[PDB]
Amino acid sequence: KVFGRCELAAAMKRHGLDNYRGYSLGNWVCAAKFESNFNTQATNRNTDGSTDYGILQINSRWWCNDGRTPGSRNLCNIPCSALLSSDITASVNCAKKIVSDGNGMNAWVAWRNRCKGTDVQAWIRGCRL
Repeated sequence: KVFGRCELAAAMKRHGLDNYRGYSLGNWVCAAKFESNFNTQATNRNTDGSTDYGILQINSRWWCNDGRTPGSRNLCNIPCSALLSSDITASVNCAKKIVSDGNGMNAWVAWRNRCKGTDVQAWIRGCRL
């Protein structure tokens, strides 16, 4: 499913993420825009054999099994495919883990490069929240 700016905000909120480990809701909508264009079906192969899954592009070398990445630790305990569903529950649940582990949202290359230190509140401008 391809989310609206505003609908995803609302939903990520509903799901415990507005200030989770201290990241504004914005930080989250941002990361997702630039990571997947609000498209939950999105996948991308890295060089090392691993694949990125869903709205937040969670990686299969650590987080979810997709049953074709070796090194694989499945710290999420979820099949990667789960992360592509129209319900983002699995992805959030997993993201909560990733972001807490130690590196905060730096774990997302795009957040760090394209979101970090910009006025991220701009992403929930307009929203009923």
